[PDB]
Formats: sequence, structure tokens, C-alpha cells
Amino acid sequence: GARARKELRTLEASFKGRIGAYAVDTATGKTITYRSGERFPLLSTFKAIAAAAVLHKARTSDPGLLNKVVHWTTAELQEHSPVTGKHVKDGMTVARLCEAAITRSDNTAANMLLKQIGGPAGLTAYFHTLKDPVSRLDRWETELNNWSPKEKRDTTTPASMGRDLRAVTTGDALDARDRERLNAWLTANKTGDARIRAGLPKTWTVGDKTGTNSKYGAGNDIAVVWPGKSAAPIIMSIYTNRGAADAAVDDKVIADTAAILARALGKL
Repeated sequence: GARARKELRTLEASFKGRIGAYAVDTATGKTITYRSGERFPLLSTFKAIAAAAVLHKARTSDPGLLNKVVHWTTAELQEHSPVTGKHVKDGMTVARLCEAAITRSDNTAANMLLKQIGGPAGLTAYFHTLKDPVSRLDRWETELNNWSPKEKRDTTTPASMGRDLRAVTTGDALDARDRERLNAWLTANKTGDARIRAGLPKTWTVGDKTGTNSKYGAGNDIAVVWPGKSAAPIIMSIYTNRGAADAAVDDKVIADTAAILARALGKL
């Protein structure tokens, strides 16, 4: 990964920010890493793992959970609730709340998912079941998004989240039926067109989950990627921020990082 680290160092210099990147080939186990153990905010990337935790719970201890209807009041609605904002009167099933939390990053939906697994503490416990003792969710939406360089709450590392996403999308953390359902939500995501998907060939299958916060231009994207009609998947986990509180989120840097990672793993 020596060439990739130089390319990422140069890319990092070009936007005067910080890039944390992890990629793994699921067939060879080879990894590409750059600041992969540094601390970044989860932001909405946790919603992918919250859906996994819900699927795991429904499969192993709570039959019928995915069909359970959940309601919220209008006062419980969070910023960016494009789906749940339309279903205050009738509610939604837990399965549909998974779809909304992943594909539209719906914040009320994500809080509803946390209510099914013991809250932020319960998601942190699920991280532990994935052998991830690093990632920790401390707050609900939307306070969890409030990150600055010294903040330790609601953080992960590129490698920690990369290993977690690998486990649930390609490994044995989930039942094959639940793995397929999670991947179908990730590949239907509507919020990542300018990040990992933009950096990789359009014919590839990309299932991704973004995270964004305006302060310090924090921008994340994690994905499972099938690099061809018939190819072993790779996992990418990209976290970025800027050096100034008022700087912009830089989607192009995330897309360029994805291309670097795919080339370094010999897939592009």
C-alpha cells in the first residue's frame, strides 16, 4: 500500500484536510490503510450497523420484530426525516424504518431503530458482538453528529467500521437472508451519488452509507463493492474532515479516495 499512501497523502494536501481510509479485499484479506486507526465521527454511518443489529435481534431472539409497527409524535421528528415525516399518523414497520434509515438517512427512523436495540448503549454492545471494542455510540440523533477534533463520543475509526461492515455484509455476523436484505438496502441508497459511487466504474455494484456534518466539513462513506459482474467484494471505509470549522464537505476527495483504494487492491 506504499503507492496508495503517497497518493492519499498528496490528495490530503490538496484539500488541506484529513483522510482516514481502510479497504479490504474479502478474498485475499489484503488491506490498504491510511490513518485507519485515527478517530472520526460515525455521523450517519452508524445507521448501517443499527439495521444489522435490528436484523440480528429479529433473527435470534425477537421473532416478528421486523413487522412491528412503530409510531412517533410530530414533536419527536428530527431534522432530515423525509420518510418518517410522511407517516406520523400511520407509523411504519421496523423493516421500513431500516430502509428509511439507510437509503434516505432518515434521522427519526434511526432513533426508532435505536429504540429497538437498547439505545446508543445497545448499539455499542452490538459493536462488541462484532469484536469491535472501539466504535461507541453515546448520543441519539441528532446530538451524535456534533463532532470536533477533541470529541470522543460517537466516534469510530476507518478500520473498525470497515471490519464491522465486512462482517455484516459479507461475513457471518448475519443470516444469509438478513445479509441479502441489508445489502439490498445499501445498494438502494439515495444519498451517496457523489462519493464512493462516483469514484468507481458505474457498472460496479456499490452498497454504501454516507455521513455528513457541516462543522469541520466532516464527510464519510462506507461501502461494500462488487467490482464486476462476478467478483469477490471489497469493503471501503472512508472518513474525512477539514482543518477549519467553516470549511466545506469535499465529496470529490471521497470519490478520489475510493478510486485510489480500488486501484491499490488491484480491482481497478
